[PDB]
Amino acid sequence: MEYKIVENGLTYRIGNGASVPISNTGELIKGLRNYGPYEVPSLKYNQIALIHNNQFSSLINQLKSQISSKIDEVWHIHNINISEFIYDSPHFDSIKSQVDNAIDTGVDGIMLVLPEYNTPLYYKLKSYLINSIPSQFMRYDILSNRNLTFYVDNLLVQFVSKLGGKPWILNVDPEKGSDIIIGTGATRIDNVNLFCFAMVFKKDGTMLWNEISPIVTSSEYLTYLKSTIKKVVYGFKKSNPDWDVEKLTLHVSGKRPKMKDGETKILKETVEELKKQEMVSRDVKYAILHLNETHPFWVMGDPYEGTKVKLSSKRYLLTLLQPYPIKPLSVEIVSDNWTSEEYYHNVHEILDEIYYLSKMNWRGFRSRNLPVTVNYPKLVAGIIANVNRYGGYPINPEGNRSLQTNPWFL
RNA sequence: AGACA
RNA sequence: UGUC
Ligand SMILES: [Mg+2]
Repeated sequence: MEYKIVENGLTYRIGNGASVPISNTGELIKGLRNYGPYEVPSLKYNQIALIHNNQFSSLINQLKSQISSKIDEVWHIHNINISEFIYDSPHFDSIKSQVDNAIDTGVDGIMLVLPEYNTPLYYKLKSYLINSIPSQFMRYDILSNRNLTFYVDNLLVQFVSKLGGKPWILNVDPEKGSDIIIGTGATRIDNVNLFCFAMVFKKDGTMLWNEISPIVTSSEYLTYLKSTIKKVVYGFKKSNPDWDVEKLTLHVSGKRPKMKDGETKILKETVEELKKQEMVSRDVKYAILHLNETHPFWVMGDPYEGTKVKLSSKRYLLTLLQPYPIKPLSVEIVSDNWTSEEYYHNVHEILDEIYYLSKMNWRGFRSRNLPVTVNYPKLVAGIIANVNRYGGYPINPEGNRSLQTNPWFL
């Protein structure tokens, strides 16, 4: 066992060219207050609806005003009004109607307070909203035993993003890392049932385009996986047409058919064709990686964040979070296009990249033990699946630009 | 469904 | 079962 630590001087870029170090929520929020987030969403109506059945509850109220002052002071979204809508019974139809009222009054976003756990209701409403407008759900029974300050700080991180905002991105070296990173693969709905996903990222960690395949039979996996990728690269190029792609990386993950060696060839085929369709430089350097969780990592005898453990020249363990125990990410170099002189240098770039992408979750102020390239699609699968199992409204990427371009799944 | 181990 |  041989190991190397990721170079540990790196920063987020927020508003007005300011930088803040990572892993320090204090200086991030202070930075946001002064400089604003990297990109302030443009809202049409300057209006958010708050939809709940709580009376004149003094809780909706401290909430309301905390949302209100933070959205303005932390996020720099000005002149925002929150209108409230109240529903009789916590049943679907009753809440939906308050959704529709809100909508035809002209709202940029809906915050929806549910009373308790209730999975069929939640996924039915979320499904409706995702096709309609950016949404942030809430539970009153969680909102009651949590410190408001923590709950709102975090809640807004992802609500701002769903509104098209960009809280913060990575400060990247233009030279090092991939031009784009494609998170790809599939997750199991049922046992005969598959959906494929393909999501394109910039090395600063921002999602550019998101494509999802039809819920399809497991047999036809290798078909829609190849299909879906092409579609992401198509939709990304039409949107970024003068952007030469010389370094491509694939991040393959999710619970999918166990047909690996054949999965590999087809991703190679998918690339060669993208070359010949002049969507990617004719001499693209690329790598195809499997990222997987594994067993917790124990250093014995009496493990720093960003530690890269070489299990073999194709397999690495990468630690994403400080042990203060730790589940690392398993990263396999399944296939590549690299000369051998480069190779070692390219591996570590690609492992550094993964480590940085793990600091890029927009669900809140604490980032997941995953790179966004694996986490985001996992949250997709999350929603697509329950929308299947609970009879919600189908989610359709082709049919409008905002779903292919916004992190609706946070 | 505020999230994170 | 914990953390803010
Ligand atoms: Mg969420």
